[PDB]
Amino acid sequence: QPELTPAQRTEVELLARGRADKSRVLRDLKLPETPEAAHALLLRLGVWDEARTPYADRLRAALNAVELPVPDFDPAEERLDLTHLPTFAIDDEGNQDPDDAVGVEDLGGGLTRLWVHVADVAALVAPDSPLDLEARARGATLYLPDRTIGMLPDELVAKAGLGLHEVSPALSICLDLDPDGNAEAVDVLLTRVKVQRLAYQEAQARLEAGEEPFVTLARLARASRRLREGEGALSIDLPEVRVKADETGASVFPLPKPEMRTVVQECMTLAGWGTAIFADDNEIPLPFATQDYPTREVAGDTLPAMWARRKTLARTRFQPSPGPHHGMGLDLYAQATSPMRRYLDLVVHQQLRAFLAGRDPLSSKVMAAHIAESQMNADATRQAERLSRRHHTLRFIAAQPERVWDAVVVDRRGAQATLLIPDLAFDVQVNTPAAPGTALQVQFADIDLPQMRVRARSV
Repeated sequence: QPELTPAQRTEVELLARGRADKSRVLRDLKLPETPEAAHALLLRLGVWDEARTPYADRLRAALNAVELPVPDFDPAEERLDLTHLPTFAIDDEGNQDPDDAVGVEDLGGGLTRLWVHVADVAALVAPDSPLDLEARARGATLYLPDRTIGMLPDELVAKAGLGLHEVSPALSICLDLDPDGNAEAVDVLLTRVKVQRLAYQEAQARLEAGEEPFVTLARLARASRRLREGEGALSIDLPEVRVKADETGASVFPLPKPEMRTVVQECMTLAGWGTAIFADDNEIPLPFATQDYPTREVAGDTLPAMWARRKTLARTRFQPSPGPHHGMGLDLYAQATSPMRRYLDLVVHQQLRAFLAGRDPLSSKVMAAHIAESQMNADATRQAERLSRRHHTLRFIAAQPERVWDAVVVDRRGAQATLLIPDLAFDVQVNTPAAPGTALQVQFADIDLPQMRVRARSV
């Protein structure tokens, strides 16, 4: 009903974005002067549609693509050619920022060399560069359901991504593993590979048809997971979904997890462990990922079990010197396979690259510094992602008023049981009896986007 002038609209839009604290307009309309009330009013007046999300804005997370010039790879740099080896960058469907590729060589006597290649980002982003500083400012790439704001420029992703060109450079980690999962040698070096891209599902079909390197990969993965599971590593694999949005609306379909998906993960886990080792031997400081023992032990693999397991998790501390990680069942570990989307990973590559022929890496001092500076930014960026995935997931829910969803009481607290809707990877508070594991169909009551809340009835 009320009609705002452009000037007034911008004022309320500024309050909704959290760039302001008051609004004469809202006051006059006798509404709360809150980013949420402004958001609601804009929606109500049609100035904004339900597809807009102000969370990245409020959290002050960058929404502009980094516009810095990106240098080319040095063509004179010496790299080992592994372009003759079958290599696969296996991912989810839709993602277009290939960060890694796997491969395997039979060395004989049952010794198999695992190859994990990663985008050679450090070759284009030296520490302290405009690129570096900007990546530190963001802490990580922001994956919104309707767009992706990279931690680095798109052009960088373009020439650095694995398998975006018939051939591509890469920083690789290789592990010589015996049938029993023991590594006899870990190596880290600059290479050139020709990767072939595939979706997890596609790789799974090739695994079922018994093709290589898929089969071998699966074997080494089953071996590596069992060792870690002997050392106390536990699994927190809850249902996951994909949230996408466009002009047609918001979508939330479950994410397939074939065995092959778990395999590539274990391979990443391996490169990380393998890199923690290499770093330790050469005294190279890294943002080692450490984690203590959980609040308590929790038995089972049911949802209510993994759900609790996740809340019990001890914090993850990044430090210049190595340290155990119980959650994973590893003495030392580092994340080194996603330098194109996680800042800490990029640092690992700057460190490795520095040592790998050249000047000294960063000291534990400046190291702890960049870890601290980036994490803060990474926290904001990730919260922005969560808040937006929630926003669009709500839309999706709203576009199916009648629909009934399957849930399972995963946790409780008084007459209030918190159940999870697997297909939505969503969870809502609901009072009922049902015990931690009881399935019950739910029906959502009345979405409110601004407040971003929902109540549910046990249909």
